[PDB]
Amino acid sequence: GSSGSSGQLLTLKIKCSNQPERQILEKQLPDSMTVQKVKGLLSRLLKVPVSELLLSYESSKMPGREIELENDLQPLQFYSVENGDCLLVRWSGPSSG
Repeated sequence: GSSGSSGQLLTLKIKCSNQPERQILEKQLPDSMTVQKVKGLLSRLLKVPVSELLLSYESSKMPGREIELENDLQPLQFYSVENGDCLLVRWSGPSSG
């Protein structure tokens, strides 16, 4: 790709919230990337629609607490997400409301 200076790539770990058994992987993405893109990238992987793809990162400073990213147009840096953090991919099937 480009790999320019603008925006740096963070190193986090992806782990399905509903599928704990599923081994953990590591993906490097530019803090600039919009939560939306991250969801669309995995959408084709887990065959899940970016809509049902609820991304939630765990802030080290505040353990035992996850932040459900509702805004997609917002980058990763917007949620104070820095290398080392943990990525949680959660999705629901049967709608309710």
